[PDB]
Amino acid sequence: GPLGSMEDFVRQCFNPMIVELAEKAMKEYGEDPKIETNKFAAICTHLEVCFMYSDFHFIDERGESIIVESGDPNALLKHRFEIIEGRDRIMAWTVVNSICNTTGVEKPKFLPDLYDYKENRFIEIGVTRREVHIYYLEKANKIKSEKTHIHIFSFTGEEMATKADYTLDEESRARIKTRLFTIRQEMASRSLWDSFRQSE
Ligand SMILES: N#Cc1cccc(-c2c[nH]c(=O)c(O)c2)c1
Ligand SMILES: [Mn+2]
Ligand SMILES: [Mn+2]
Ligand SMILES: [Mn+2]
Repeated sequence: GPLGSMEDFVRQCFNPMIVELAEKAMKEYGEDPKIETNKFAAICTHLEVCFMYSDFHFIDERGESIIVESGDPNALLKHRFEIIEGRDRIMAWTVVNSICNTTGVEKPKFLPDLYDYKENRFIEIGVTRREVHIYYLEKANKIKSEKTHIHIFSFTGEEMATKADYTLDEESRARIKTRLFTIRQEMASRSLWDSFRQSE
């Protein structure tokens, strides 16, 4: 088949808000989306996974964790997750320090991706084109002292999470895996996958 551009794929297959946040992140990282295009797609994918991980999850009027897949959650419901990824540096740390000084949860040394108000911990989300256990170790070694819970997804459906604690129900994680499969399949149809996979 014809070779598409990764740029075209990103703009056509991710929500514009995700794309914009990804562009802003790369600018902050000092990287040009039009040159580091595999990176651009990876950043969009990881941001989307962070959003999907948080989607629909609330803590109810009684303080238990519930899933509300409707458009209207009751106004007394609080979001279960704080989302850290996607914020600029200053705002991301502002949100972290707030959570920390508020919950007593110690300050992480690197920005994590989410905070889970049910499990009372930060989460680092990983998305990898390689085997989950290798990527897991890489994340953990960067994290060192671990308060922060790690959850890794691969494009082929494997997962690895700290202490075999996967946080979410199967259906939620299935949504994420289905989305990753869709991304891979679409990339493949445009002949972008092999390089995207190899570039990690
Ligand atoms: N530059 C760059 C780049 C490329 C691919 C992925 C990421 C990334 C960002 N945040 C994360 O939390 C993460 O787990 C990965 C960053
Ligand atoms: Mn980031
Ligand atoms: Mn992050
Ligand atoms: Mn992450």
